[PDB]
Amino acid sequence: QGLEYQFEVQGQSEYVDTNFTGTAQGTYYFKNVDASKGPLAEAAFLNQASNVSVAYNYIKYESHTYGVKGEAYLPTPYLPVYASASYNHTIGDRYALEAGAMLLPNFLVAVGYTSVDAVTARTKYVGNIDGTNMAIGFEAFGVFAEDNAYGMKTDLFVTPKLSVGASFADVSAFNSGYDHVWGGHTQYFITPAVAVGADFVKANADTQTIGLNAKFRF
Repeated sequence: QGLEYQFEVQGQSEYVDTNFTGTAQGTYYFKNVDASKGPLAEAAFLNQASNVSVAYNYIKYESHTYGVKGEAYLPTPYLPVYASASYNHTIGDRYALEAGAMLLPNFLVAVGYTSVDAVTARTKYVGNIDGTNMAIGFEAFGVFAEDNAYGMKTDLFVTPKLSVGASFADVSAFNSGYDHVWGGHTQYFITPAVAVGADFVKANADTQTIGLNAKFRF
């Protein structure tokens, strides 16, 4: 079925017009993830599922990136606490750590830093809208360095399987020529085990990115 799973694999291809990008990633959850309590896309977050993840990324037109990530949710007598660590190597070595807390149930705030330098902050929320099968998710991100970059994403879970969303980011300070990024995103779980999706992303200072993705749970 896929409503209880411990692994998720995900693939994604993208074309960037101003070229090719591919990403495969694997996730292992330390505990069974129960996806029947809200939108299926956010089941790991909703059950505070610790895990480790590996990924590979390809860019052609030429560049390969391998990465590993872990997240830890740790209940305490006060608030649930959260830490993350990741590392990426590109053929270029970057890492990130974060610590934070669930200030209210399903609301995560996390601060951290990353380097080869920047402090980061982020928040995540996922709530059911009371009296229906809909839900909403928000994520916001700040990266604070010489200058700052910011971003947000919103997802409308119009049913537990279907989501449509949008995102925005200001990146003048990432030192490509690009100033603003916006996107729309769609995802649908055909079964709790299988989801496919689409992404359309524009950037300016020019550029567009069309993308399809898929994911399998077991």
